[PDB]
Amino acid sequence: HTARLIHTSDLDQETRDGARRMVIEAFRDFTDDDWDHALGGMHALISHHGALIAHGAVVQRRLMYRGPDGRGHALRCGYVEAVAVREDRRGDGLGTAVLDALEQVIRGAYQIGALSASDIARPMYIARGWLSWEGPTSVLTPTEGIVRTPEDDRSLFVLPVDLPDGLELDTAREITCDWRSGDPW
Amino acid sequence: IHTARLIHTSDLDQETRDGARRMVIEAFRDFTDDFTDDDWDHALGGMHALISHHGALIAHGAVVQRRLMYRGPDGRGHALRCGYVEAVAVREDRRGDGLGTAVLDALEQVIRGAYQIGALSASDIARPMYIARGWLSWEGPTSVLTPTEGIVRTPEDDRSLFVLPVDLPDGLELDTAREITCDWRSGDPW
Ligand SMILES: CC(C)(COP(=O)(O)OP(=O)(O)OC[C@H]1O[C@@H](n2cnc3c(N)ncnc32)[C@H](O)[C@@H]1OP(=O)(O)O)[C@@H](O)C(=O)NCCC(=O)NCCS
Ligand SMILES: CC(C)(COP(=O)(O)OP(=O)(O)OC[C@H]1O[C@@H](n2cnc3c(N)ncnc32)[C@H](O)[C@@H]1OP(=O)(O)O)[C@@H](O)C(=O)NCCC(=O)NCCS
Ligand SMILES: CN[C@@H]1[C@@H](O)[C@@H](O[C@@H]2[C@@H](O)[C@H](O[C@H]3OC(CN)=CC[C@H]3N)[C@@H](N)C[C@H]2N)OC[C@]1(C)O
Ligand SMILES: CN[C@@H]1[C@@H](O)[C@@H](O[C@@H]2[C@@H](O)[C@H](O[C@H]3OC(CN)=CC[C@H]3N)[C@@H](N)C[C@H]2N)OC[C@]1(C)O
Repeated sequence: HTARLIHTSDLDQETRDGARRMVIEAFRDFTDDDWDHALGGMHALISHHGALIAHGAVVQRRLMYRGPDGRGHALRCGYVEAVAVREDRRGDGLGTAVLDALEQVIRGAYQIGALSASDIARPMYIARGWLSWEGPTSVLTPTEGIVRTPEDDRSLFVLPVDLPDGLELDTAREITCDWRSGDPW
Repeated sequence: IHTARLIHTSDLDQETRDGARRMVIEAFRDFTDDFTDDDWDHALGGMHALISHHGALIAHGAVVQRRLMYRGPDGRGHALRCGYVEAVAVREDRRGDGLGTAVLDALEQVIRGAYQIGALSASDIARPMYIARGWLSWEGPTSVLTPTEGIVRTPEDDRSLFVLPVDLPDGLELDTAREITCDWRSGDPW
């Protein structure tokens, strides 16, 4: 099982519609906004006989972290969205293949990987070496400043790959994402 | 005719990345480079357009994903998915022969295929080229969404921005006289 990696702009609209239908069904809670969040980066795709059986995406965002010394960091983040395997093909390494391709993008292009894991996905990320975030989560809003996202506490994983020299993340500290509509994480 | 290759940052060999950075720095040339380490860093994370000829990188550009914050004339805020154009450059001795056009042709294919809006901050030099390709001059005040103050004006970026509205949400009126705000990053916000 190997995933193809393709930019959103190189994806035909029928394959985009097909990936979106496969992802909605795999979550059936996956909304229009959740799909919009998966656009603009690299998709990992696995098909069988022109049926999409696995998908994931990694999109560029800024993750804001303030160290104990008070210095702010706006990290180039590869954010993992719309990871899904068709129900009948689960427990066969398709998830592993999707994440191998998305982590290739994260390690090659970003300072840090981040995602907000569904309950069923948690064991996957733990086994791949992703760090659980235990500190409080927030979003930088345009009109209210930093606003706590308590519904997202205890859901975050990070993959520090190329942090600025001398920066080590304390996972008990606050972490902030950039503003978007729908679920910020 | 040269056609630019589109390559994600993650697919570039470190030797190719170092070469592209050195080519772009030289293209923008004091001992203080106009094109800085932060400017190169801003070009990372998205799709590069590369033109190579006989072992020389002769042209580069990149488009990276950002959020562009815009409040419409009805009071409603939008966080648009933006293809932001960085590090566009042609080696000096190859300028005026359509390489810059070929780079922007490739980057615009990315923007139109993946984003709601394109945006860039142009050298006063390059304003005619963007106007001719159908980019719109931003006339209103520019700002940056900071994590410690709120939206902070960026007056050094005023009358530098161009946008390419490719796929705005239904009923969004884009008025270029209004404020526009970028997401926060170190170095030049625009
Ligand atoms: C999450 C999901 C994509 C995983 O797909 P999958 O095909 O079941 O996953 P895989 O078989 O590739 O297994 C992924 C890895 O997790 C491991 N794993 C799975 N369940 C595990 C568990 N309970 N404990 C430890 N490891 C576990 C597997 O061993 C595998 O690692 P390995 O290849 O090293 O053995 C799938 O359950 C799904 O689509 N769910 C619905 C949509 C969803 O919630 N997605 C959220 C994405 S964050
Ligand atoms: C700006 C730059 C990328 C243009 O690339 P180029 O290959 O020289 O330009 P092209 O030949 O593709 O011409 C595209 C347009 O640029 C303009 N232009 C800019 N410099 C030009 C030059 N030296 N000769 C001819 N046209 C030039 C022309 O208006 C042209 O439109 P036209 O072909 O319809 O006449 C390039 O000259 C450069 O690297 N300069 C450094 C500044 C910079 O990097 N800006 C990037 C975005 S702000
Ligand atoms: C309360 N604790 C948590 C609970 O809130 C929830 O976390 C959500 C998480 O899945 C969401 O992301 C996944 O789901 C979808 C579809 N919605 C799209 C992308 C997927 N990566 C994220 N966008 C928002 C999180 N809040 O599940 C895990 C949890 C531990 O139970
Ligand atoms: C106030 N006057 C303005 C003046 O500040 C300047 O704008 C700058 C613009 O070039 C910069 O982008 C270019 O340069 C570099 C290297 N630095 C990288 C990518 C290039 N697209 C942008 N990052 C910041 C802008 N402030 O030129 C236009 C102007 C109107 O004259």
